[PDB]
Amino acid sequence: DFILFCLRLMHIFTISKTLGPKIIIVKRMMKDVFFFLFLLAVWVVSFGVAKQAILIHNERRVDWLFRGAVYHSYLTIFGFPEWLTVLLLCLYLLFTNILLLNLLIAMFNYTF
Amino acid sequence: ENLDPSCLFHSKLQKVLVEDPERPACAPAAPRLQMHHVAQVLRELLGDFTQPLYPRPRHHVTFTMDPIRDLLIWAIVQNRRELAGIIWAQSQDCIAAALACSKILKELSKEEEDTDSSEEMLALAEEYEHRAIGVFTECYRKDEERAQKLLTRVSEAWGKTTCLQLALEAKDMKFVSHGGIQAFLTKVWWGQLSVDNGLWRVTLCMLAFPLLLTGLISFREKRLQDVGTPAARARAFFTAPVVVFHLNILSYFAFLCLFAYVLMVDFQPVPSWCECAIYLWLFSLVCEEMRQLFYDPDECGLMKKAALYFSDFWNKLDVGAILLFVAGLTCRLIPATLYPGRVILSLDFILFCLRLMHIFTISKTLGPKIIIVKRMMKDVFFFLFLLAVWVVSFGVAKQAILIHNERRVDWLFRGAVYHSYLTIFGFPEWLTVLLLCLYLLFTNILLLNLLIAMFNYTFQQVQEHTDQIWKFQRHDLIEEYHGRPAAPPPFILLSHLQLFIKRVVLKTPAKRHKQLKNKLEKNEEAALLSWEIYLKENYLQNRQFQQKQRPEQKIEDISNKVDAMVDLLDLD
Amino acid sequence: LKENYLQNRQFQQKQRPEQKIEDISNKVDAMVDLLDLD
Amino acid sequence: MLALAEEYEHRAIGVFTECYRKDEERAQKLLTRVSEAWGKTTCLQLALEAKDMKFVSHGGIQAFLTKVWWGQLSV
Ligand SMILES: [Ca+2]
Repeated sequence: DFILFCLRLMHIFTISKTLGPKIIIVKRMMKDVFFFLFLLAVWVVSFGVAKQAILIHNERRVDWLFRGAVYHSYLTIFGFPEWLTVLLLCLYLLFTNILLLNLLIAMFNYTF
Repeated sequence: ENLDPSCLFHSKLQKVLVEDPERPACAPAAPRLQMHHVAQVLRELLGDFTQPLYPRPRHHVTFTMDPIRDLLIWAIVQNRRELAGIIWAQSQDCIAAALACSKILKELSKEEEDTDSSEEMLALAEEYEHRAIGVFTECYRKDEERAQKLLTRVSEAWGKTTCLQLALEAKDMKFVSHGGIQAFLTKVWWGQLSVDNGLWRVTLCMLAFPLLLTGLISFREKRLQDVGTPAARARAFFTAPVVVFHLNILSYFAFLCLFAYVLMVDFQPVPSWCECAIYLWLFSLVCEEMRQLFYDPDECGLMKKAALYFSDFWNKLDVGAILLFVAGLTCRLIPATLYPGRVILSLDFILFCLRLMHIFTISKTLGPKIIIVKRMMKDVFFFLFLLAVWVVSFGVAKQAILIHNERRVDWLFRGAVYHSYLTIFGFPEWLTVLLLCLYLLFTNILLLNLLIAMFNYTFQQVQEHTDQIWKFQRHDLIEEYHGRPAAPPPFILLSHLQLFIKRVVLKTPAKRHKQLKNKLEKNEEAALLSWEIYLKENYLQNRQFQQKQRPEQKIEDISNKVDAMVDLLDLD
Repeated sequence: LKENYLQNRQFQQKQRPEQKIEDISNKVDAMVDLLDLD
Repeated sequence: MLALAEEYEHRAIGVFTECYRKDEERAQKLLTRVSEAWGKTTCLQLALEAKDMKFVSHGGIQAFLTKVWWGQLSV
C-alpha cells in the first residue's frame, strides 16, 4: 500500500504544460508492453529449460539446482566444450541482443 | 474468328487449335475453330478451380446464357479498353465480373514478353478492381446483411465459383482490405454467438461449465438466446471456432509443460508412461496434419496441393519438428545413444516452443510487428557476420601481442575466448589505456549506429503496408479452424476415426460448408441480382457527376466554348 | 525513335493546365479586339 | 549553364528510355559502341566522366552492368 500511495505522486506532473502529454503517451504504450513481455518470458524460459536439460543430469534437488539455474537465467536476462559453449553463447547473442530489441524499437516508435 | 492477330491470346489460341488431336483425326490442313477451345484456354487463364464455361457437345438462332459475359471476355482478352468500359455497364452480375476481368488481365499481363501492353493491362486490371470496390461499397452502405449475402453465393455465369475465392486468387489487396468483408471475416470467426462479448467472458465460460447456462456472455439469432435449450446452446458454444482455438492453445500449453517435465526429470532408459502419453499426443498431432494435407474440397492436383501445403511457413516448421522427433525416438531406443537422443529432444523442445509465436498473429495490433520482424532478420544475419569477424580480429590481435607462443590446448584458448566474450557482452598504463580506448571508440559507437541506421531504414518501409498484407493474410487462419473438428488433440483421434471409416466405404470425399459457399434458390437470386443491378445504376451516375465536377474538365469546357465563340464571330 | 519521342514531349507540354489558361487568355484578347473593331 | 546541362541529360534519358522500351537488346548494343563523330569514345565513358547520376541510375544500364557482371552464364 506504500507502493500504491507513492504511485499517486505521478499525478502532479499532469498540471505542467510540457509533461502531461508524455503521461498520456505512456498510458497508451503499456497495452502492447504487456503482450510483449509475455513473449519475452516464454522465450527465456525456453532457453533456460533447454540449457538445464542438456548440461545437467536428472536430479531431484528441490531448491539448490533449481535456484542455481534460475539465477543463471536471471543473469543472462539482465544483461571439448569450446565449440559447444561458443555455439550456445553466440546463439543467445544472436537471438537476445538483436531480434526482440528491434521488435520493441519498432512497436514503440510506431505507437509513439 | 476475326480476333486480331498481334495479341497474345490469338497466339495461345492458335497453339491450342493444333494441339487438339481431333483435328488431325478429321483433317490436318483444315483448322476448325470451336467454342470449347476458347473455354479451355480460358480455363488455363482463370484457374483450375473453376469449371469450363462453354461446354463440349457430346452428340434457328440460339442464345447461350448471359451473352454480355461472352462479349465482355472477348473485349477484355485483346485489351480493347473503351469497348469493355461500355459493355460492362450492361452486365448482369457486375461484382463477380469485375474481379474475373482483373484476374484474367493480371494473368495475361504476366506472360506478355513486351513492355507497353503489359503496363496497359496492369492499369486496366487495377481500374476494374476499383469498379468492384465501388459497386460493393454502394451495396454495403444501403443494406448491411444482403451485402454479406452477396459474397458467399455461387455464380453460375463464371463457372460455379464464389466472389471471395476469385478476389483471393486474383490477389486483390484493396478489395479484401475493405471494411465490410473484414466484418464478414470477424462474423464467421465469432461463429454462432454475438461478436460483442469480449475475450475474458469467453475465457470464463471456457473455464466454467455452468456459467454458460446463466445470463452471462451473449448470443445472436435470439430464438436460441431467449428460449433455454442448454444442450443446443452448449453445442453452439463448442462449435464456434474461437472456442476451438482457445481449446487447442490450452491443450498445447499442457502438452508443452508435460514435455518439459519429462525431459527435465523422467528421461529413463526403461520405457516410461509419461513419455508414452506424449508419444500418443504427438501421433495425434501428426495424424491431424496428415488429415489437413489430404483435404481436397474441389478436385485438384495432388502435387499442386502438396506445393500449396509446403508453401506455408508453419507447415514447414510443424513437419520439421515431427521429423526431428521421429529421429529423436530412434536415438532414444538405442542405449548407447541415449544422451544424444536427450539433446535432440531438447532442440525439438525449442522448435515446439517457437510454434507458440503463431498465437499473436490473430490479434489486431500484434501481427504487423511479426511481419516486420520477418523482414528484419535478413540483414540481421549479414550484420552479425561483420560483427563476428571484427571481434575475432581484436581477440587474435590482443592474444598475439600480450601472450607468447604457447601450445596450451584448452587453458589459454578458453581464457582468451572468455576474455573476448566478456568484452563482447558489455609501463603498460599508456598501452592499456590505448587498447581500452580503441575498443571503446570502435565497439561503443560505430556498429551500433550501423544497426540503428539499417533497422530504422527497413522499419520505415515495411511499416507502411504490413497492415494491408495482414488483412489479406487473415483469411486462411479462419478457413482452417472452420474446417478443423472441435476436439482438442487428445480426443481428435475419436473425431478422426469416424470420419476415416466413413470416407472409405460410402460417403462424399470432401464438401464445402454452407457458411463460406452456398447455392441460393432461384426465387431469392432473382431479387438479389435485380437489387444489385439497381445499385450499379445508382453508382454510375455519382461516378460521372464526380468526374464532371473536376476543375480541369471545367477549364476544357470553357476552352471549347471560347473556340466556338471565336468561330461564330469569324463567321459573321 | 527520337522522332517518336519529340511528339510525345510536345503533346505532354501542350496538355499542361497553365498553358491552357494562357491559350484561353489569348483567345479572349483576340475576341475583345474583334469586338472593338466592329 | 548548369540548368542547360541538366536539361540535356534529361533529353538523353528520354531518348534512351524510348529506345529501351521498344527493344531490349539493341538498346544495350547502343551503349558500348564507339562513336566516330565525337572522337572515338563510347557513350558510357562520357556519361561517367561527365558525372551524370540520373543517366547511370536508369534501370536498363544497371541491367547492362548486371549482365556484364554475371558474364557468360545466365543471370
Ligand atoms: Ca496446420
